Amino acid sequence: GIQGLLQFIKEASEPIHVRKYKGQVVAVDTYCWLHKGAIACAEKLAKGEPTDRYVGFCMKFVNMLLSHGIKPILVFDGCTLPSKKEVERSRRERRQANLLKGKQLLREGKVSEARECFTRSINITHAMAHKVIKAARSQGVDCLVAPYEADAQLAYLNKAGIVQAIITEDSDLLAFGCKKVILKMDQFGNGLEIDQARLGMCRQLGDVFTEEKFRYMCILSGCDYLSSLRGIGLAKACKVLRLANNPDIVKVIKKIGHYLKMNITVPEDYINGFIRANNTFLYQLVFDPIKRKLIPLNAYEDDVDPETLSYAGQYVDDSIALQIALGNKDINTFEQIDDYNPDTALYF
DNA sequence: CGCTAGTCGACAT
DNA sequence: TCGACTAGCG
Ligand code: NA
Repeated sequence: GIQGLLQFIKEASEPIHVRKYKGQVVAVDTYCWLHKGAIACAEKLAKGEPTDRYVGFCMKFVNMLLSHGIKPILVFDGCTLPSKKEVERSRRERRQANLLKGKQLLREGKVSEARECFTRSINITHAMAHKVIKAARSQGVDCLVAPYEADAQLAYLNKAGIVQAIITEDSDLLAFGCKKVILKMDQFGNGLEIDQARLGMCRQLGDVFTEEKFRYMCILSGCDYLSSLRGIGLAKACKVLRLANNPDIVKVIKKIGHYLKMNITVPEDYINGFIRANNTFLYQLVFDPIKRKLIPLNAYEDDVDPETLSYAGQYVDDSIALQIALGNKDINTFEQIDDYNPDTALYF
């Protein structure tokens, strides 16, 4: 995600405990729990051997949140966004290597170094995620599989008032316009919360605490959607936005060499890349739990054209979207693997 | 100072 | 995966 964002705005953070959300609703990026739980049993998962330690690992977190009187909404990743469809695969292959290498590193005796090999080959499948989903439903905990990336979905759940805070390890949530993000939370409840409103507590941030400018900064610094121009980090991007008296971001990016007083040349496809990135942060498709409909993260502004935003996710039928969201329909094969019905007993 | 890429540890015995 | 941390260079 946004490389080095947390340290950049550490002044806006605060050590908290989950009890401050007792009697309120919190959405969870379940992937972090799934991964941290999968580390404990990477060996069995790599060899294909049966294991389910990650289920219990997630469930102790769930039971903790429930013990402190909090209503958790588990959120999962869905279809891979086209913008990263290569990237993920570019990661995928590497995992395979760390499998083929890893096992061979066990043939040389080095099990200590094979640890890092098998732990860097972990692939969180939809099956494992669904096992966790069943394990959560058995405890009466609502779940929700995002149409695509879970970040946008969580951001929506928080900006809609459905949840008050979001538990995750990804800082990208901030660039999506999240209000309250709880980072680094152990199995006991000790966490680190960052609020959007308190982004002004960061001196080096300047006046770049507004959501739009902050987003521009995050994108310009380098993200999953668009690699940053070489030599551009959070600081110099922030400086560009501070020295800019211009609302139109395109002309500003074209004048980056003027704002940084450097010889920076901007490729004309990088402009389009920035536009696509911004449109992805703004209008990535998410699922509305209440209205049961595929909607963009934010309402389409008048200046944008929804017909040209396929890279931000494609629309499907709202019923199918519902079946995906409930985790009944497989992300890949589009086949029914379950039949949960919330009616016959999040979705008001 | 600031940015890149690269290593490194996570879990837990 | 994803942040943390650092050497190396503009
Ligand atoms: Na960068």
